[PDB]
Amino acid sequence: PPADGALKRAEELKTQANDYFKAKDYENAIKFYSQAIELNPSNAIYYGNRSLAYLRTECYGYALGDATRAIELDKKYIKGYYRRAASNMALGKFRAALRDYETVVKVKPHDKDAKMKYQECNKIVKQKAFERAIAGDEHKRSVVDSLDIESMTIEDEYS
Amino acid sequence: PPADGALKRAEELKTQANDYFKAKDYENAIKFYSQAIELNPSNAIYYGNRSLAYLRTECYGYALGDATRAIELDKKYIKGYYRRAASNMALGKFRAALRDYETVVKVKPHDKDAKMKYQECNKIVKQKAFERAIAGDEHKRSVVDSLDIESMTIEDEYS
Amino acid sequence: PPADGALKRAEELKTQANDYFKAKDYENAIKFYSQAIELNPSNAIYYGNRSLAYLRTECYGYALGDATRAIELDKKYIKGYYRRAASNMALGKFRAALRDYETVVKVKPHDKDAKMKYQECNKIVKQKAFERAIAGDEHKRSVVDSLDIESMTIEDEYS
Amino acid sequence: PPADGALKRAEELKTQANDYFKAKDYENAIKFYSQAIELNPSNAIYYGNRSLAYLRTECYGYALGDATRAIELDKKYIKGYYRRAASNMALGKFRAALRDYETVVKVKPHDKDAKMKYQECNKIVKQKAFERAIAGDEHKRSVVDSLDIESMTIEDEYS
Repeated sequence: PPADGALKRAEELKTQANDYFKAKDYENAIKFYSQAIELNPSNAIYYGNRSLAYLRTECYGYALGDATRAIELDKKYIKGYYRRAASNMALGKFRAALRDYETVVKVKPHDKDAKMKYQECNKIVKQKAFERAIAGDEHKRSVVDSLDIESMTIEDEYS
Repeated sequence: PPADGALKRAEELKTQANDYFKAKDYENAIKFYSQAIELNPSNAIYYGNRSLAYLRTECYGYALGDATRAIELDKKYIKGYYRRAASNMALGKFRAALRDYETVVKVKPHDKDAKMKYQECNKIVKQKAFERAIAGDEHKRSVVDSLDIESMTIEDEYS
Repeated sequence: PPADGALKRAEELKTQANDYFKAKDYENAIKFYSQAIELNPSNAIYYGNRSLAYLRTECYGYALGDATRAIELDKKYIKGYYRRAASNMALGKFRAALRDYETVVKVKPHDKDAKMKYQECNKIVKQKAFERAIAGDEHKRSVVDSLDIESMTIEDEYS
Repeated sequence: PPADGALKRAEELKTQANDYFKAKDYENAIKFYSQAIELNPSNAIYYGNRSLAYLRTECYGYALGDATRAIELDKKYIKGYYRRAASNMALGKFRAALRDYETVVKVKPHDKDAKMKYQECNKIVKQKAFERAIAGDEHKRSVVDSLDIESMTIEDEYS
């Protein structure tokens, strides 16, 4: 389950796919990670790989799907968390991504790598709140400048 | 309380101030609404007027203060609500202003005036959420374009 | 391309899938829309259907991918726009969804249906800005209440 | 300008006010900082003090006005920047306040005090973006849970 035969042929197709991947032929790499998945539908690495192949051809919905599956299959396959983080950044969901970089930083406490990624990301989350504030600042200046104070009137009636 | 004498002189100074106001001499209009206030410290109209005099010389903190006082004194002096709305727009607190335009629209249901102001304002509240979204959209496009997918790696280890 | 033979068998598998779909067997419906896609990889309806099958089993990344493909294949297959809108709502990207409901409302101007969907959506976009404002209001009240004004000091030095 | 006489009496009234301030009698402290201001209208400390007296009685618009004036009069009277920061926090304009705490931190680089205030504030700016995100997260969960996927339909027409 699969027979040792589906397991061995799935491992060949995966290699075939890798070749195609390293040679920039994504269409074929995706085609072959898929066959390997048909035969060994529970191998997290295949999904991790195909997810990346999907990130390289800008298919962010597919990559996210493949990334979540990898994590459903092996809760402790780190790259699944990197593939999902990458898919969510591409989809613009930066805080969802930060959640995954955090997870990795927690299990690889001294991996300078994890730290770097999570930093880049927390940064991008803060620059977003930044660009938004400025725009709100820029807009306020324009409203205030356009305020019709001149047409306002003093109470010209007894008091 | 005040003596009929403080009441009558307060009404003269108020007029003196109005003159100065209509003649664009804000420094003096403020000087005289103040004297009228010293003598009749509970007249809402004086505060309403001085608030406006403060909006005309860009003193938004003073105008807001004078506007809140007018409303503390006569809960149903409409202009106090317009002075406070105007002060909060200038201070960039658009939703606080909208709250006041709403109040006026509720008591003057058919005053096309109230409707117009409240419309301008709800609009400015929506344009703000707009400019902010765009900026967030613009920033996302730039993050996604800069995402280092190329340095990501396929699992090059047995699986 | 495909041979009339792949075209006819793809249309059977699609039906097989539909059966499985209407009988709530999503795992099998997905399995069969896929075979139909292997044989007729350019049929937008198959993708539209599989996308929905993906929305029903909560696989929002896959559904979005299948929805974008349907739109790449037939720019004027409306449901593709509904599948993509639905996938983006589920993914929390409400404004991206609104963009698609708008497109449909523009080509089906009198379809009360299009209007209804786009209304639900513009509403959800406005309720989001709402819940966010309140939370910001609630937080401000708490900061202001906690402000240490009492420890502030008057200038106790000559002036 | 003023005559040495207005200068000396203004300094007495200021003291009178301080007494009233330290004895929690704000109404009178405000009354006397005002007289001192009438006689020496250009003394920044009087404004700084009255601003605080205004923060203590919750008159945030007046305090902000008095704080800006103090800064117009003596660009390097630090407390003016603390009074304005305090008025803007109370008014909910946290980032405007942060701007002032930054200014002070820049001229008093080693004043642990400046650092502490600016920290409290940058924190409050970040907790606000926080409470807002959560609310947006909470709302998304509810939309997604309410999404009518069940009424969606597979294409039941030839393809």
